[PDB]
Amino acid sequence: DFVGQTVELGELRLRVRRVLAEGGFAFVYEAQDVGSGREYALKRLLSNEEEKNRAIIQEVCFMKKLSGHPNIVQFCSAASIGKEESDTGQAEFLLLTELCKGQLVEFLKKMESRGPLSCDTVLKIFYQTCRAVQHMHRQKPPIIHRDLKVENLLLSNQGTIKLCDFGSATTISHYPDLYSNFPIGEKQDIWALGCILYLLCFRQHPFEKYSIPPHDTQYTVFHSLIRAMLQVNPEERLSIAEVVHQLQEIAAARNVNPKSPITELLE
Amino acid sequence: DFVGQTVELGELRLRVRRVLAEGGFAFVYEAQDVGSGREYALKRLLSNEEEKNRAIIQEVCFMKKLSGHPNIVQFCSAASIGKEESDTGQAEFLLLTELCKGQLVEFLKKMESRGPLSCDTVLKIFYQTCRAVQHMHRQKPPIIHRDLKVENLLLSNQGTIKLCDFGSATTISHYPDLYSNFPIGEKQDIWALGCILYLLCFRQHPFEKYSIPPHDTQYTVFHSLIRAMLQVNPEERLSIAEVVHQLQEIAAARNVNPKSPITELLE
Ligand SMILES: O=C1NC(=O)c2c1c(-c1ccccc1)cc1[nH]c3ccc(O)cc3c21
Ligand SMILES: O=C1NC(=O)c2c1c(-c1ccccc1)cc1[nH]c3ccc(O)cc3c21
Repeated sequence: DFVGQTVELGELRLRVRRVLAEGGFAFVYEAQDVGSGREYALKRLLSNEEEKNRAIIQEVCFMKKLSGHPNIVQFCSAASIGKEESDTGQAEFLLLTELCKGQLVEFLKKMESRGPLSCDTVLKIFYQTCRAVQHMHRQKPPIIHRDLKVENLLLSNQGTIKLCDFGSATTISHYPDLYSNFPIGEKQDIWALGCILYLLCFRQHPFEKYSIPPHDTQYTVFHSLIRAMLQVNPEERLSIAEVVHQLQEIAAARNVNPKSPITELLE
Repeated sequence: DFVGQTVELGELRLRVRRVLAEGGFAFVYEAQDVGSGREYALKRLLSNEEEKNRAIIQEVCFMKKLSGHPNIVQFCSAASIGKEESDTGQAEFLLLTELCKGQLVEFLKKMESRGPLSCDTVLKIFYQTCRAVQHMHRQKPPIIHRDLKVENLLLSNQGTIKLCDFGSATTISHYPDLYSNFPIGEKQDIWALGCILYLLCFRQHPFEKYSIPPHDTQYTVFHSLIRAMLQVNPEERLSIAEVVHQLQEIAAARNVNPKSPITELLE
């Protein structure tokens, strides 16, 4: 019962059109700036606790830092209203970002009945997702996502993948700006990406030991990258640069621009 | 069975004299540089996991950032050795700091049999501890300790309080260097400090609702600060600047330099 309201956010005046997503912490809404007609995703996060406050501001900071990359949703603005000032009786945080076309799974559902995904489509989806995570892992210190899953991936208005969910992410604070090149979590993200790749090819989750279908002749080109990302030993497991590198070579060999629109999800 | 060993740490060569503290993650040792004869605390942290790696490096970063303050142990150096190179079969992190005289509780035990602590001694111990936490809360972003307890407090060679345990601490990463003055955890630290003050005066923990003794004529000057730090509502609860400010005025009124040595713990 928050839809219908027009909300002030800086110099913006936004009509809350409908509910895109919910869960525990928060809701996300489709919103439209009344005057300019531009559309946005608006996440509204309620807090009664300083621990919630900290998690919420950390998510905003991560979104701010990662913005600008073609495969991360664009951060537009953020703002709050004190609990004394809201009709929740709670602190409200407002986070305004790029409105996407929808969740990637919705589109995968619809493609699915028309049969397996083209190798090329799998390549584009996976590369674009790996580029977004590479962007996080390249930060100083690296930002570890920790909740990579296909359901959280979005498809942008241009048909490219957009990573949006930084509420589980973490890294080192007050990092000095002495020597250190230690893994601090990246490799759990890679495992997660391995599951996504498996899932895109074979349309099930590799766990709940895994198994690439023994006679698969369509996604064979991905098999060794899958196994490499699903090494149980994390030192053996690939880095994101090791995954991206291989994805670039696969792309160059198939004459595919892997950052291009995934127009087959848009038909 | 790590005591006896001489360990290399940069250009330092340190003899591991004995075990000061242990627990889960780690051990802390008394160590002596063979050549210069200077003494240190040496914490050795074992890791088989990237999550442990991250927690460990975060503790080191916090120690680095907070160093220089008279009431935080001084960070001297840090270093690692890969799991392939150690006789644990695990990554080892070495953290070298100021060797203190001992834990504050040891000294409190010994004072205790000689009767209540002077108001002045309570003032010095509490102020000095609050100055260390103020130093954390003043960082940008603020560093939240989250495990303030009297057992973790140390007494320095000069007779002043030294805070050392930053393994539970946290704050916001990739903080932008837009507006925000939200509590993110400070107030739970203040509650913890309130318990410490109560404990120093009345030699028991206020919980496991609390109760300042109804006829106390010795620590009356602290009573309203206690209640103020133990507000159940965290917006009502004082900030560290609000606590330190009052402690300065109490000190000025009793003609006490509250940062001076606590020479009565040293008799
Ligand atoms: O930024 C977003 N743009 C979006 O379109 C979007 C966003 C987010 C989102 C927004 C802020 C933080 C985390 C997720 C969640 C979202 N769940 C969604 C569910 C359906 C949908 O069409 C879009 C989103 C969505
Ligand atoms: O830095 C320290 N100097 C110390 O004297 C010290 C330190 C620490 C410590 C060191 C690194 C990280 C966290 C705690 C723990 C410690 N437990 C201790 C227990 C007894 C003691 O006499 C000293 C310490 C001690």
